[PDB]
Amino acid sequence: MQSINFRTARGNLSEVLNNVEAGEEVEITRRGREPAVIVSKATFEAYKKAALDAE
Repeated sequence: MQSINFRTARGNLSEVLNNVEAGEEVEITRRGREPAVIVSKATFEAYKKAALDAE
């Protein structure tokens, strides 16, 4: 699941990364605070990398 509150993220990070590796983009939302996204490093490094232009 790609939406997970703060309490559900830390309370279960073990499973959280397991499914990230697998690899879901998991979103860690907090009460009043901006939303986050935990995605596998391997993958974001590629999102980031494609960011290329114009070479």
